[PDB]
Amino acid sequence: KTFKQRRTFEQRVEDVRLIREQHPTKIPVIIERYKGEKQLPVLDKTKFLVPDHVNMSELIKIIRRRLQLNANQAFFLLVNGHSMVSVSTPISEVYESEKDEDGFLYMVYASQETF
Ligand SMILES: Cc1csc(CNC(=O)C2CCC2)n1
Ligand SMILES: [Cl-]
Repeated sequence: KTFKQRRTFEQRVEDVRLIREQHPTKIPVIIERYKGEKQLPVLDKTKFLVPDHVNMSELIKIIRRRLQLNANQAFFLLVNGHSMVSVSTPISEVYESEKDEDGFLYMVYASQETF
C-alpha cells in the first residue's frame, strides 16, 4: 500500500541514483497521506522532484495548491516521521539531515497535528 512497501530498498536506491543522473538539481521527495486521514484528498502521485532552493514554507504552499485546498482547511507536514523545526530552511539543507538511507526524503500530511 505505502511506497516503501511497493518497492524494494534496492529499487528505491537505484531510482534515487537515476534522478541524480537526470534531475541533478531536484530533491527526490515521497509525499503520502496519513493512513488515519479522513478530510484531505490523496495526491495524483507519490514521487516529486522539488527544486533544491525552495524552503519548506513554499513546499507547503505548493502541496496546498496541488490538493486545491482553501484558506481554512488545516495542513500539517511531517518530514522523516517528525515535525519540522523550521519552514524557512532550504530543502537542500533539510534533505542532507532528514533523508532516508534509501535516499528519498519522506513526508506525510494530515488535517490534525495529532498524526
Ligand atoms: C517544485 C515542485 C513540486 S512538485 C513539482 C513537479 N514534480 C515533478 O515530478 C518534476 C517535474 C519537474 C519536477 N515541482
Ligand atoms: Cl535538474
